[PDB]
Amino acid sequence: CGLVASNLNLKPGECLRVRGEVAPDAKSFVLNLGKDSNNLCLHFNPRFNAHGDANTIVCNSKDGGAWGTEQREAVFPFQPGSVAEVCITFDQANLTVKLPDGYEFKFPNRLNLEAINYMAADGDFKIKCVAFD
Amino acid sequence: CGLVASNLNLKPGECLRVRGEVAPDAKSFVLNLGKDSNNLCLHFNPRFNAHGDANTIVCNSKDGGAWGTEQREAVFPFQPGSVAEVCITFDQANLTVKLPDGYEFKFPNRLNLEAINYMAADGDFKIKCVAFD
Ligand SMILES: CO[C@@H]1O[C@H](CO)[C@@H](O)[C@H](O[C@@H]2O[C@H](CO)[C@H](O)[C@H](OS(=O)(=O)O)[C@H]2O)[C@H]1NC(C)=O
Repeated sequence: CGLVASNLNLKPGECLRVRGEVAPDAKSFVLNLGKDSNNLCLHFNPRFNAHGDANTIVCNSKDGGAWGTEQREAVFPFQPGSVAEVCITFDQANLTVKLPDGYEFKFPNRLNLEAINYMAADGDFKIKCVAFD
Repeated sequence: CGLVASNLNLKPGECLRVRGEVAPDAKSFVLNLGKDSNNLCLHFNPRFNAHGDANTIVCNSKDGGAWGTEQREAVFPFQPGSVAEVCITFDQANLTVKLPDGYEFKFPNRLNLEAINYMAADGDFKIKCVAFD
């Protein structure tokens, strides 16, 4: 599928920066973060037009292989056929997803993991560089 | 095991840039490139103080879990307690490895892979940035 990375050992307060390019005719791309594939503290899925959603960011969690309750945001700062950088961090309370443009999204830390060791991109999103700063 | 990456889909003539921090007391580190843990087109192992070797870059291949013929490099452009970057590309003849001070050596591609989809880092070398030019 798309890029998968393990043993990131990302601790709270630390910054995970991902730069990638969006497909010209993109429907949906996702960035998954957590312990492994079945334990996602952050399912970041901007939907241009997929699953009945149009220009909407759908965030969710997964614990023990089971999806949590979807959270949906108002603004949709992503554009098809472009480069998008995302900076990700987390506390004991929230996952924080920042964009350079000034957009900042938050998602509740439902899994309360000690660290982020997993990252995947199952969508129309070709990762070009990943920084662990 | 350290940072492991899958589904890289690196085609011939495309660059893989890895920037990281060499530990102050670094003994050795490893960069594994190929299809999986059993199939490596490049085993890149700079040995500062490991296996009786000192300041020697050890290169090898792994095919079907079987190590190929080991090749060592004369020069050693790595200093412990510093930041080093490695740029790796290939064709179906050679792996090209570029080192932090302009040094450049080739390693035979003895697996003839259609693409590199697996990277595994280990040892005294914390990754900071992985790019895919
Ligand atoms: C009731 O079915 C579900 O409806 C919601 C509301 O539109 C859909 O969001 C949901 O689609 C799936 O959402 C999850 C995240 O909650 C994933 O993004 C999944 O994509 S993927 O991981 O397979 O790529 C969406 O298909 C939909 N279906 C399910 C299975 O919950």
